[PDB]
Amino acid sequence: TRDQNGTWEMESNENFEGYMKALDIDFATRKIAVRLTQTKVIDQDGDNFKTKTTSTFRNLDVDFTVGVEFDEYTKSLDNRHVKALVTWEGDVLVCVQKGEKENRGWKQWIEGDKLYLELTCGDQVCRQVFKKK
Amino acid sequence: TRDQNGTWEMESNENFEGYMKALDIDFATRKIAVRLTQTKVIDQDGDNFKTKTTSTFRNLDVDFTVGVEFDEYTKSLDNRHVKALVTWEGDVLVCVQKGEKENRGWKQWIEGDKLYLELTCGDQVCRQVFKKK
Repeated sequence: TRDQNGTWEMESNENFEGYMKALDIDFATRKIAVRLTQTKVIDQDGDNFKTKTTSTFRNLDVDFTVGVEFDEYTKSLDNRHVKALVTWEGDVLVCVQKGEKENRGWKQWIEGDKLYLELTCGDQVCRQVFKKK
Repeated sequence: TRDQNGTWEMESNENFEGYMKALDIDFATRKIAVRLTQTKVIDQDGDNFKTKTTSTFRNLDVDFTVGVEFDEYTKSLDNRHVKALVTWEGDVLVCVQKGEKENRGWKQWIEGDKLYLELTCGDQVCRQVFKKK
């Protein structure tokens, strides 16, 4: 069939490394791209094609119980070991990540239809906002 | 509310760069990570949390008509200009990407519930397989 319409989820990707190297893509980018999975959306009308591609990586799950300190290896970021403790301050979920970095942690809370997450390390604050789907 | 259950899609991410730099994450990784959007799935039962996070990047759309040569800037890969021509060979969609690289192109076809995509550059072949969702 010539009908390639649909939403297509990558199951297999062989020698993406060699292909990217042949295209002179830098080592650091190749290290990251080989870990990604793609979803390809094809909208086809006769010989007219529109394709949309998204690349995704799944991070390690983070599971915890409030009030119970746990070991965290921060593989999605700097790959360090921290001892994390999550507590409630009112309706704000507060985490302290004890380790090499000073003032490392995060705070997470709900307002309206949105989730707020503030990440801290040293004097740096990152603010993320998520909408409920 | 302390109930943070749900699927949460990132709408905003401020100073992720400064945070990552504070964590000593390498330049090349930071260049990539600032472009990503996250989906956070929270499964919460009392003070028991399970969180799953996925990071995604959306690539540029690729639109074309079979038989009509078009200009392609390969932003998702090596950022080169090629003149791409897609033709049918039977039910196989064949693209030649004319430019600096020799033997650059791809072939795409359906078999059963799967889409096959073979990418070539020089002597390198990458084979991807997708399942229909």
